[PDB]
Amino acid sequence: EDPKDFPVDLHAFLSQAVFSNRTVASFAVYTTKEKAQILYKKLMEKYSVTFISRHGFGGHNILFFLTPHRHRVSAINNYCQKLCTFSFLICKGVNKEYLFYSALCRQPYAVVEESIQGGLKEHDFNPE
Repeated sequence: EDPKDFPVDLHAFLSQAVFSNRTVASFAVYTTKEKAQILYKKLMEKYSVTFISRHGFGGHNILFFLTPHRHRVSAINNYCQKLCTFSFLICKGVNKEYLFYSALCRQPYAVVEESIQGGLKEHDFNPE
């Protein structure tokens, strides 16, 4: 059985309003390692990301990315789903950027690749 949602330990950081027509600038994707490998570079280029990271979790991968322009979650999901038939893929907006990335850099998650050397810094966002 493929996952039907992100792991529960990330729920608090994610927006559940997948049909929201508000535009946002931070997204997450949960899919296979094969599809995430491909999407890491495709999304980097498509959305001119300011940051993207790919993380492993129990054989699958999670992508996290930030964009210089805002987008609807539905648009990003549509683009990602184009790659899959087939493979599962969950796409949600991220409400708590630094907390989400931080969780993805601690067990049980691991960073596999990221687009800025040294990753995101706490000081790159305002405090909570």
